Amino acid sequence: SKTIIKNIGKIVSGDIKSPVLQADTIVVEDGLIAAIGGEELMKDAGDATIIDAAGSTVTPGLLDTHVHVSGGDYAPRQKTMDFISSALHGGVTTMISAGSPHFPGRPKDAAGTKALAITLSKSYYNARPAGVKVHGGAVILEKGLTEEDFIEMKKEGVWIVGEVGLGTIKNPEDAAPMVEWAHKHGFKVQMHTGGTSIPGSSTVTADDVIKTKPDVVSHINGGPTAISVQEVDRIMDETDFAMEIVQCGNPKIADYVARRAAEKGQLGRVIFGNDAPSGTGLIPLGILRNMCQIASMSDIDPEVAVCMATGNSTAVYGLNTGVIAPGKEADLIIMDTPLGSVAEDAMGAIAAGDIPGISVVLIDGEAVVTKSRNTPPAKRAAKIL
Amino acid sequence: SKTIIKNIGKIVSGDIKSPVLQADTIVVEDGLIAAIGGEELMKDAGDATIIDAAGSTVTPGLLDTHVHVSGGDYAPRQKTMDFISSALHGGVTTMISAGSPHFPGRPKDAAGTKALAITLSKSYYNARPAGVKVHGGAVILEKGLTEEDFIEMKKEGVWIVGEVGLGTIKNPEDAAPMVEWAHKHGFKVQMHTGGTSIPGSSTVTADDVIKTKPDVVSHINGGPTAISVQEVDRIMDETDFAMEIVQCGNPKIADYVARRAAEKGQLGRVIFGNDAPSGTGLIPLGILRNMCQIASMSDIDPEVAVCMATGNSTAVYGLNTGVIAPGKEADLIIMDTPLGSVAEDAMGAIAAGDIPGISVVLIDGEAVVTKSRNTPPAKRAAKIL
Amino acid sequence: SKTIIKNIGKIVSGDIKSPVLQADTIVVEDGLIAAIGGEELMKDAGDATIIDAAGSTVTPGLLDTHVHVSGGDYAPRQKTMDFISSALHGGVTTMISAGSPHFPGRPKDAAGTKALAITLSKSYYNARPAGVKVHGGAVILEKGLTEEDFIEMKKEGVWIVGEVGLGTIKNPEDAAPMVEWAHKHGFKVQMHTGGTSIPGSSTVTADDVIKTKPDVVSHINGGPTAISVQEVDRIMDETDFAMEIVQCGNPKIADYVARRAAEKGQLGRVIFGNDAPSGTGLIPLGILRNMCQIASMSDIDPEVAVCMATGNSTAVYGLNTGVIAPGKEADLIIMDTPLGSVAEDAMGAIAAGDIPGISVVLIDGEAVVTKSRNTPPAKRAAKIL
Amino acid sequence: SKTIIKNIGKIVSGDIKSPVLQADTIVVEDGLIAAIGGEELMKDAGDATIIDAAGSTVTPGLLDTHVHVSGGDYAPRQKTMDFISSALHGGVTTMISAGSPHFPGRPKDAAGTKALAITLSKSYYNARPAGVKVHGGAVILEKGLTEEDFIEMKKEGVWIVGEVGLGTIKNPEDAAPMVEWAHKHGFKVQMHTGGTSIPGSSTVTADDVIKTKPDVVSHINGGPTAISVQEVDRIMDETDFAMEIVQCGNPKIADYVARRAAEKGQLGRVIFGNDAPSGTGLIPLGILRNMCQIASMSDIDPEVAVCMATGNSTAVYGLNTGVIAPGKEADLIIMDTPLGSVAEDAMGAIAAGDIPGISVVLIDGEAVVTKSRNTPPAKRAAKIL
Ligand SMILES: [Cl-]
Ligand SMILES: [Cl-]
Ligand SMILES: [Cl-]
Ligand SMILES: [Cl-]
Ligand SMILES: [Fe+3]
Ligand SMILES: [Fe+3]
Ligand SMILES: [Fe+3]
Ligand SMILES: [Fe+3]
Ligand SMILES: [Zn+2]
Ligand SMILES: [Zn+2]
Ligand SMILES: [Zn+2]
Ligand SMILES: [Zn+2]
Repeated sequence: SKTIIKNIGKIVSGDIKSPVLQADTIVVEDGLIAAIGGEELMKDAGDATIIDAAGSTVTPGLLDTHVHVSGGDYAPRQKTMDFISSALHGGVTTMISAGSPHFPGRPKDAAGTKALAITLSKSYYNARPAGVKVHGGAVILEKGLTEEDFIEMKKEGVWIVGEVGLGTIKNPEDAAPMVEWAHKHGFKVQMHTGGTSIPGSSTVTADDVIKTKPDVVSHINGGPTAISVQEVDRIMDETDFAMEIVQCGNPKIADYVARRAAEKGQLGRVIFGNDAPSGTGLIPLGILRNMCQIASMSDIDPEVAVCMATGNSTAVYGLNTGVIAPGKEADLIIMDTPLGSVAEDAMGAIAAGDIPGISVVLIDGEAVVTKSRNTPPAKRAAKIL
Repeated sequence: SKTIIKNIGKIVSGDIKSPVLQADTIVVEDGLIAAIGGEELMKDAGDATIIDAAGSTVTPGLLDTHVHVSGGDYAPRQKTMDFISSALHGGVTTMISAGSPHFPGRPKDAAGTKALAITLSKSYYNARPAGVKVHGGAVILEKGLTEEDFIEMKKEGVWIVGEVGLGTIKNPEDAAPMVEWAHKHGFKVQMHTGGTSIPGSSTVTADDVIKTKPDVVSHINGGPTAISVQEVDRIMDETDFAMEIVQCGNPKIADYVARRAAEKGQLGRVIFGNDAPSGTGLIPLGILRNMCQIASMSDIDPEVAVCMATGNSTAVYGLNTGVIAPGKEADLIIMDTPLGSVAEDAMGAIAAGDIPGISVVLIDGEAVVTKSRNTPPAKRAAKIL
Repeated sequence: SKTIIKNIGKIVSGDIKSPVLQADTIVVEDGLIAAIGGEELMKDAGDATIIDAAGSTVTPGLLDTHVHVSGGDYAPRQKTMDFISSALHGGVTTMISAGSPHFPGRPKDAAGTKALAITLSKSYYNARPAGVKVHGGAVILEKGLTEEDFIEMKKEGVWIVGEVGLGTIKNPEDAAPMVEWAHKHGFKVQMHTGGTSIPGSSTVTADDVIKTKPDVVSHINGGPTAISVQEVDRIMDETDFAMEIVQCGNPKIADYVARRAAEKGQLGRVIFGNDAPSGTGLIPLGILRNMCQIASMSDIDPEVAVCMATGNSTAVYGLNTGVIAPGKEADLIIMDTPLGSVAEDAMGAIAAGDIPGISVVLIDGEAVVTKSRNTPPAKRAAKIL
Repeated sequence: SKTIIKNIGKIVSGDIKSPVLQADTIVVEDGLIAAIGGEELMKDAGDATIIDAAGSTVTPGLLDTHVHVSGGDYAPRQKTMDFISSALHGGVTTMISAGSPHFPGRPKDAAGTKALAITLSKSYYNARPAGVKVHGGAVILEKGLTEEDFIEMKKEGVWIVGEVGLGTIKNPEDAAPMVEWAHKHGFKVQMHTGGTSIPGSSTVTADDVIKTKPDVVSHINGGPTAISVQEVDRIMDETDFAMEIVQCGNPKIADYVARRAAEKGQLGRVIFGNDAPSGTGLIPLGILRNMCQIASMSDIDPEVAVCMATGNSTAVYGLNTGVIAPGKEADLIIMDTPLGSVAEDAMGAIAAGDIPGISVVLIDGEAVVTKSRNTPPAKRAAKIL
């Protein structure tokens, strides 16, 4: 099966190292990006499906690196149905679970936290809600977990540790040994960073992070309560861990992180999540909002903001997507400046603070959205011929 | 019925003329604020309910000036139950309907748009969801409405015109005459400002706004697509209309509006809404987020950010609330810096970009929240004795 | 637009005077039943859509004469989303509102009850949820309504009065004049019959019904509390009003009503509703269950039970549907005995107490269901070729 | 902690061996029934909570032995929120999971079905929705499960096998060995008995049941499609397994089973469930309706129908509740004839076919309902003094 997207005004690659591709044509074959170039690719198109981008912008499908899933497409935290479908219409094609703290009666012992992670991992792989690639089993560390539990979880398809600090495992002395077992058996590890619900140890320090050694510093701008700029500095300077900016966090610290990362050349490490469902709410346009806020308020190139939502995120998680390059999964968005925006194109809209209009979303090359029900309308909508 | 709130660390009034009150005790009598002062008000307490603010902050209950209600506490736009109850836990005690475009099969003729406005106006006055004061009937202007229709609507308790532009009445030549009739019969009038679903008339200009003469320029920072800075300049400089900053809008333009309003002495005109339910999502902490955003990013005193969410808004709508002053309705929040925040108090938290922890919320003096289920935890929680 | 259903094993007409049609082919043209006959009707089919009934049974689409709607497809009484599309998968193609007592903060004055009925009438005609024909505006009688109000409502498309007794109008002395105005202006009238919430007047008598003169005696078997058999006798014998058996009512009295009506030649007056959403629940297979219950427990022929759910109901309401006859609206079900049933066909299943499997549902000739998501599976499924 | 219920007009025990207790006073101590008797028990009450039954009826809290839970209080099958809370208002204080077929993306391998059962078992014991005792982890048998899997599940608190036939284990030849392992390690076993979704083997026979050896013959009257009377007779006569009559099943077969069980002395084996959520709907008054239907249509004493909903069910599952006897868990309903009913008391109402009014529900002696939101109003309401 073959699909060609033609007449592309701008291709944003999602790769921070070279964020724009000098090409106007993308060929998709058997769910993968096959070729990127010019009109020469249209000869020998055969019976391909043709999508006319009508001069608009193609980006990778967005990742939300911080979703609190609990099974299927219902969110108990805010009593919301169909929230994953809604996020897809905001461009989100892959979701990473940050753990399931809202699972009703969440099992908090070692066997229970394990069984829940296994359940959610298998269930989301069995059924992609609205076609979204949900990596749904992110184990919450609890006292009593052994190395064999991590071996068992890996056997059953679990490969993510959810926010360290959500369970009974909180201080680095207890966390580090488990994080070590996790890493030894192929897990990616997240860590809650910011204000906590405990009057004793109310915040999370750089030393905590440094000693625990997560792959991802979760909500570095707070969830929603932020760590100090002093601790931000130490995390940025003393580690190479991913620095996750979340929509449901502190915008001042988000700006600080973005600006300092630009100063220090650390933008490749910045990844976007929602941290929702949460007390804040549920925001299907959350990742686009992150991109618009960072680009429009923190003086980051909109193409680089796209990388923060896409390739930066898949780089940390080791996924074969989030980047427009041959061999990568064909998860793609066709978007434009929205009607009435001062901006001439999608990247211009992002830089101006306007959420772009999404026309088409592909997952594995298949059209799963042909007009977003959530974004404002694209000025130039893609047409599937 | 009498309630006394004692041991208050800071009183934020909601009145931009004097944002802080140098007092530590508040007396509530028969649903109204009766006295503001020192410990002398504790004399002859009697059977009064005593609330210990534990050295934290008292503000007015927040207004959301831009809610798209549709009956009760269910939002079809994002398939969300109990969203008003949720907003209450983010401090929202009064909501203004911006109209009901999501009402299923929304009647779009003159008789139908009127009937729906009357229905929702009466229904929300009959049943306050979770105790929230919802002004739920905001008529959407459609072709065929007469002055008599406005007289009838006023008789039946309707006094708000929802975002002009949501219905078939769009251009100023059609809108102006109806807004005249509305204003003649005691209505407050809202107007959609920014990008629209119309390709031909893609944006709403300042000329449109100046000609139509609404009381409120709805989502001046876009819903979510913003007008140009040049059009913002003109609305700010050529009118005295309220300028509504919404959570589901352009953050760059929100910053521009706030900073320019500060330079031009127009901060009293700025009011906060969510513009939700919408494509963006549903954000019960949305008004708090507006406050933190404007305070931490636009260099606005957090006390004045409170005014934008409270007294500025009730001033525009002529409501006897949103201000801590004798004779005003006793809608009050007790809040603090959240656990782990670098800030020492609630106002400090807001200026730092951290959502404050809400402990207690009163509506008409009655405790409707005793611990927020949505905000981070307050460092010092108020206790009802 | 033309559709032909061929290879029909049994046609059940919905007309109690002739419950079975000796034919095996139905032609639908422009949303209406055009012809019923044999294979000759297949000649020169041309571009026609062909549906192979696979030797199974065709019946009219079912009516639910007692639905408590409140706008769109959400039911606040039991916090249920998409209940109307669910009922469609139980074969329900038309719904009659019995009033909207669950509308949150339901307006209870004359002007409010009017405004709500107009709103719901218009909204449901604007948007058929899942394609279902919902007659959604059934005014609840309240003190203060005048004849001019009924004139206004009729002008705006309202033609139903909901259960008399749901509002402040309760006793026959107050009700009779209003019902008189209703009937004068072309309204159909329902009346609550059974146990009430008032300790003083705890029940409804035949005298009440005789004096009030509704078209439909709502929930004659109770909603859920039944009137006595003595009162049932008088309603059956002293009036010609429709006798509505509801799913959410008393099964002993349902049986009594069915058996006595058979004895007295009054089966044409028996009509089926759910009386849901209600305290009992929400039962999308409710009308089918009524048919199965009456056929299997009350010794009523299954074909006559079909009439009670279809033609008996549309006759009372004067709707051009519910009967398989030329010129009637092409609302049709193709159904069969369910897998594993002792019965050999759909009617046999109903008589045996087994809910039939629904394969196809047409509304105005368009396929809105091609396999029921709610019924057990049909042994022989219809196929659209 | 002590509670006394006084002024009771009738006590229905839930014990089929002695269905009525000739007493008017019940003492509850530390969550258990302490004593049953007369006025003498009111002596030296002290600080005991006193509940005045107002001359109405006390029964045990009802069981629903066939609930398809899937985590928390949301039901995906019918998109219903808060269904367990709703069932509590229908008197349901204990639920038995029949398995979780509706879990989104339900894991179907051995490891996954195990993980899911462990998760649900633990989660429902951690958090009782609305106070309801949910036995939530009922494993669905899948090919690949071993005796060791059952040892592991038992260790983690799982003790129920959900309907045999929901998963890849369908043939009695495959099921019997697994059911043996379950019984060896303390499990109670359910078995789907009725029409299936496999055309090849479309039903379940008595021989299937005899070979499999479940504890409960699930939905003996169909789910919703019934087995034949021929198979019913043999199950009744050749096994001593529990015969579950479900609300979402065939009423003719329900009547056949109840009547034949009365003739054969087998009423102690009859237990009640809903089989919901299901295609039929969600019926919070479903257990009450079961009692009303069997008492009013099948000539079963209403006190015996209560046993079928209570003590019969807890006997099968080995639970220390369902019966008013000293030492049993204090799960109790106070109920009456509903307003307007021909019946003078609660049992009379059930026999008459009228759902009784529930005033108070206790779980572990704690008042979880003080007025049912779902049943009609009790004539005489209990009052906590
Ligand atoms: Cl969190
Ligand atoms: Cl809008
Ligand atoms: Cl009712
Ligand atoms: Cl089932
Ligand atoms: Fe966190
Ligand atoms: Fe707008
Ligand atoms: Fe009724
Ligand atoms: Fe079953
Ligand atoms: Zn989180
Ligand atoms: Zn709006
Ligand atoms: Zn009713
Ligand atoms: Zn079942």
